[PDB]
Amino acid sequence: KVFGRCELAAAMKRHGLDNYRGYSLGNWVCAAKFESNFNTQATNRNTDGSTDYGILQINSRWWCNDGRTPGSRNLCNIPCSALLSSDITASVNCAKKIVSDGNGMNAWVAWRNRCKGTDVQAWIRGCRL
Ligand SMILES: [Au+]
Repeated sequence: KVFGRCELAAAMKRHGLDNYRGYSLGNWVCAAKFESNFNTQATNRNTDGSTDYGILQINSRWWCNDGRTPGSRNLCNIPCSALLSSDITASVNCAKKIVSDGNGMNAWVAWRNRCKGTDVQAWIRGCRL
């Protein structure tokens, strides 16, 4: 699924990401935009042979099993393909465990380079939330 901006903001809010570990809803929306373009099906290989999955580009190096990332962890206890669903539950719950692990949203390279220290409020402008 490719979400609309406000449609994704509403789903993320419903799922509790809103000010989760202090990150306002617009940070999450901005991260999704720059990670996946709001597309739940997005996949992208990393240089180390891991892959990033879904709307939040969750890495198989640590968080999920894709059957082709040797000596990696699966800390969300899920197949990475779960992260590609039209339903974002698995992605959001996994993201909660990622952001909570001590480095915050900096785990998301697109967030750190494109969203951090910007007016992320603009990502939820106009949305009925
Ligand atoms: Au403001």
